[PDB]
Amino acid sequence: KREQTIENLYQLAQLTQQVQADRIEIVLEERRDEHFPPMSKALMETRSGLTRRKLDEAIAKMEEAGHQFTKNNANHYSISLSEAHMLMDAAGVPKFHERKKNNENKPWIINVQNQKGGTGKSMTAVHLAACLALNLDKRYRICLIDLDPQGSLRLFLNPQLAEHTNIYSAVDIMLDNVPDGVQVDTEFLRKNVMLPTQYPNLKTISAFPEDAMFNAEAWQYLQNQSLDIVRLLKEKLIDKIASDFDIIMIDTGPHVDPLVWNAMYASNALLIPCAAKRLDWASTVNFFQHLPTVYEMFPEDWKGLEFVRLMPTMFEDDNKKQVSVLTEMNYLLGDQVMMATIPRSRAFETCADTYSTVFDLTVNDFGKKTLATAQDAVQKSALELERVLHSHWSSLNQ
Amino acid sequence: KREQTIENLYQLAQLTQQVQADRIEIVLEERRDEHFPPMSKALMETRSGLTRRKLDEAIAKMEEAGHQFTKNNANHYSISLSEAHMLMDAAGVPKFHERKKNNENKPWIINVQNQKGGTGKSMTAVHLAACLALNLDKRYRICLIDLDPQGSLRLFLNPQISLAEHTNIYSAVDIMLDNVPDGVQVDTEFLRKNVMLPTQYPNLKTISAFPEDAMFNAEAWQYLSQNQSLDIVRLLKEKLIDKIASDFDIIMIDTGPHVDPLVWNAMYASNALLIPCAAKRLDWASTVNFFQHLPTVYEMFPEDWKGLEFVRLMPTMFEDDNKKQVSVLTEMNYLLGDQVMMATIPRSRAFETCADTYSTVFDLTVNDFGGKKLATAQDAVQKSALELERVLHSHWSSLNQG
Ligand SMILES: Nc1ncnc2c1ncn2[C@@H]1O[C@H](COP(=O)(O)OP(=O)(O)O)[C@@H](O)[C@H]1O
Ligand SMILES: Nc1ncnc2c1ncn2[C@@H]1O[C@H](COP(=O)(O)OP(=O)(O)O)[C@@H](O)[C@H]1O
Ligand SMILES: [Mg+2]
Ligand SMILES: [Mg+2]
Repeated sequence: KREQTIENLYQLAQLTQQVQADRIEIVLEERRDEHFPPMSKALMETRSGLTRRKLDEAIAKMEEAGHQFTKNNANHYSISLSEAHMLMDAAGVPKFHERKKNNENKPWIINVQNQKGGTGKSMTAVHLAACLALNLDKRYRICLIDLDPQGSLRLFLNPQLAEHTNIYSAVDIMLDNVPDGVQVDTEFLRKNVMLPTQYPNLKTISAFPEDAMFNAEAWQYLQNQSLDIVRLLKEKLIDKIASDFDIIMIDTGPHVDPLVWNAMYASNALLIPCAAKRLDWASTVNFFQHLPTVYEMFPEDWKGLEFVRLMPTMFEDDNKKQVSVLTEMNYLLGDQVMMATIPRSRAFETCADTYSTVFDLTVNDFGKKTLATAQDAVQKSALELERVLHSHWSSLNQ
Repeated sequence: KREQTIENLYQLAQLTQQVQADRIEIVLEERRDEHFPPMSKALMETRSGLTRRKLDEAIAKMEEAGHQFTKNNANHYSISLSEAHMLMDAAGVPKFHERKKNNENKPWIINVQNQKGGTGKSMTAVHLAACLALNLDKRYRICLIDLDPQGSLRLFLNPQISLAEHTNIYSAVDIMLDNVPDGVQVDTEFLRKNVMLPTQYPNLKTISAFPEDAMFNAEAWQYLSQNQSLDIVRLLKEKLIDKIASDFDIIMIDTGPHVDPLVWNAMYASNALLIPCAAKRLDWASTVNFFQHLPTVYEMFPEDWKGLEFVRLMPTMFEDDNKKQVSVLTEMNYLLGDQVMMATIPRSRAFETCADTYSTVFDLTVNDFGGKKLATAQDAVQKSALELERVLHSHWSSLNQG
């Protein structure tokens, strides 16, 4: 009877093989067509350590080259992000990475990981990446790798004609899922992987559900006792891209797989976001218990993890239970927990509903101050993270 | 170098070993907080298949006894769910297993599975379970096993209704890994009192899931590497399903978006396969890749495996007026017809309200909006459930022998 069933499933596979997924078509149907909110002169001045005189001089220098800015009959300006990066390049700012002693720097590889789903992990990741990409004084080179096959990071930072076609994911690069005749060159990685977003300096390596096969073709393969699978992501992707980025951030998902193991091995920093709820905190501490027993099995040439941080998410701040849970986090493993939380606001629910960040939204989408406070909270969290990255940076170069 | 990091991690885990997870406290904080919407003679007839005369005679018999019914603002009676279950055995119609026409049935082990998340398989599972439980005439003994560590099937107003006098509450993964007190043995009574919990549907029991269960995969990752045995797929069927089949007509396993050794357990234990897939394009393509991968996995299973008996693709979130989605649905029906189910599930706002309120379309009323939309949604769910029931009654005697 087993024969009949296996025959029937093989028949289903043969009947349905004819349909394949066109990734370009999927990305095209998921086009952004929303136009990132343009910045006024003051918003430009706050996102970029620039005085009004320097900004006016930059506008003059760029206008002398023919480029025409967008202002209204009362000289209110609507500066796009591209114009904002050009104003920095046209202002003489050394643009962090091009200046001294930081010119020779080992890039940060941050792994956002937790065993519980429904804690703002995937959302904290995109918000952190965007908010760091909005520091126009430094203009960090940021890469966001969606390592969750069920991830939607390709929808929040939508990648981009029909002559730079066929986009491969991280897993695809791990399995050499490429034309048999192509090289693993960095220009290839720059061209049809690591696609640009509505932010000029922030690239995303998108994920697709078909990536899940990696685990299936590795769970059965684990009969071979390899325990070298963890080297795949770092040896096949990161080392080929680390020359181009200052910060790489990896969004994994709520599980423990060979893929999440790759994310752990390639990482040199670990970020653990967890909601201030009792169930989420208990699952996170079970994750804590589990983490070292697996990290030991990693090969000796690991030497990873410069620092580890717990990021409280969805903090209600009026709920006695949630504040008590946060105080427990602070008492048990303090200073390893972050001092900047991310609140529960209707703003982030709107973000999830519209597949965008609070920085892609406008004040007229719902709630006036309720968006300003959300953006300021995300900025405080990103600033604390930046302070931690700068503190532990020289220790990362060796 | 990394020695200091691993010592730091061990100190992180030691600093926090004190905080445990009280799975009784969290199910009590998740109490139902409301009752099932009572039925008013009409729903009773439609669900029970009873004539108005027989129903009235039975309720008048029950009223002359110590029991008294209850009406609403209008004198029409407003009977609850358990009151209707009592009406059933107090009307003459036996339970499904009580009917001597089939008393040695191998129960259905239906496995809902697809390596694409967000295609609405969990909602399909909970609604199928609730609707089949609402067949008051036959009163199937149904068990909904949440095998998704991130599953919330206990939440969907399927509350593990249990008085505060019950010691613990274990998941299916806990029973598989023998994660119970040391002295006790896993008998049908232990599973009955600590594993399968009441749901507010008298004929439906639920096995809960918790995020900690995720670590099962680790318990296999080192098993599969240092040992090429593949005997972990037997854990679900042998440690739980076999010791539990004596109490259920139907068992539905909700799995999760992955293909894992836990999903392997769900596949090995199943005798029926449901593949819900949304009418979206990339959903259909990922389900097709899943199809391509499936037989190469099932072929690795041990030689003691009595097949699958049937497979059904369940379209979900169908938008009815979307040209791309209707094209995809017609492609699904054309390529593997007779194996794709006819009744689909719309993209109704009623299911959005369900996901917002953690309920089923049979639990909430018209006031939660709409109105006609909920009626059409629950009618569609009932139609799909009747189709699956007709399929089950067909292929049943095929596996009653094996
Ligand atoms: N800061 C926040 N405030 C309010 N709601 C949030 C916040 N972050 C996340 N959410 C909600 O919780 C859900 C968690 O999303 P996600 O981060 O993808 O979870 P996970 O990372 O566990 O998959 C989202 O759908 C969103 O609606
Ligand atoms: N018919 C429907 N109409 C509207 N929304 C739906 C419908 N069916 C499912 N959904 C939405 O899709 C989501 C699917 O959730 P879930 O079933 O847990 O994912 P998975 O299918 O991966 O298990 C739900 O949150 C629900 O809000
Ligand atoms: Mg996520
Ligand atoms: Mg699910």
